[PDB]
Amino acid sequence: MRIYKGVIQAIQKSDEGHPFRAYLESEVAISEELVQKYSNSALGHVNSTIKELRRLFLVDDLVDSLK
Repeated sequence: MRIYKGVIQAIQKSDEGHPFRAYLESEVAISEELVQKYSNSALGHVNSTIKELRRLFLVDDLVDSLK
């Protein structure tokens, strides 16, 4: 569950456009490990954002993005 605590990286990173809901979209394919995938798939975060965004809203899993 730490993911939620790990997501803080988004909240604290007020230098990244302070994105919260948009960050949640990516938390889905990351859900497994926040820091590991985050540091490793530094790239995947790019398309996943474009591909998953429109998709996330259709399924509305922003709240459940955490788990």
